[PDB]
Amino acid sequence: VKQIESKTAFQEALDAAGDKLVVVDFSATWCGPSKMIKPFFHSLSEKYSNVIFLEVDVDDSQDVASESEVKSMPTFQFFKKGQKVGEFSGANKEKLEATINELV
Ligand SMILES: [Cl-]
Ligand SMILES: [Cl-]
Ligand SMILES: [Cl-]
Ligand SMILES: [Cl-]
Repeated sequence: VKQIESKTAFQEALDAAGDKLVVVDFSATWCGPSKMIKPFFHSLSEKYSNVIFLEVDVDDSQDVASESEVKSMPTFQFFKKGQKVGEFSGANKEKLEATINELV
């Protein structure tokens, strides 16, 4: 999992994923559900080696969370070729797995 820290480093890793799906975990260290799903998000990134996993810590990078309109954590946003295709909020491991498999 790549940690994302600015509006430009976000702009950039999207440009770079090529065709791969990109999943973005918006998390906080003080958020119980974010902490719970953190190592699961990491473990998925060991598995879906053809999917790009990024994390935005909303305290570290509030301007990125603000651009992304993220105020509840954890929120997962999904991007394909530069574009946001879907999102959801909550530490829902089944939904996370299912969505990764759904999105083309
Ligand atoms: Cl919380
Ligand atoms: Cl929260
Ligand atoms: Cl919460
Ligand atoms: Cl279910």
